[PDB]
Amino acid sequence: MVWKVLIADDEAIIREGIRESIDWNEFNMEVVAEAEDGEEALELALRHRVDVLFVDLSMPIMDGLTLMKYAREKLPNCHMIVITGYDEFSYAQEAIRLQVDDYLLKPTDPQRLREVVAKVKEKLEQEQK
Repeated sequence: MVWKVLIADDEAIIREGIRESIDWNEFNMEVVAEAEDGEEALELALRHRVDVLFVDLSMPIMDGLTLMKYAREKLPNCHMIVITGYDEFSYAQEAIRLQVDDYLLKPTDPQRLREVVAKVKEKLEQEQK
């Protein structure tokens, strides 16, 4: 039942902050995977067939955009949360083509993440009636 979440950020302090700022279980979610590059992250999303994925836009090896293009193709209704820095926000517009459920600013605060994660659960809940 519990929806599988992948967290992919090029910085461990931000990655392990998302992972531990919310009780994912209250949103019927479990984090099945974190990733530190976009090659490992795509591999991990396909292997765990994730429902929900947080991706930083900036990734080494394979960048966040290229990962998200592969992911929307191969996991046609995962929900996608693009994580952006301040210096990089003007370039999240290139992701609208991919239908991303939300955009997350980095570094985040626990209440913003809860609003984000509550939207996704709502849409997930609807597709499963």
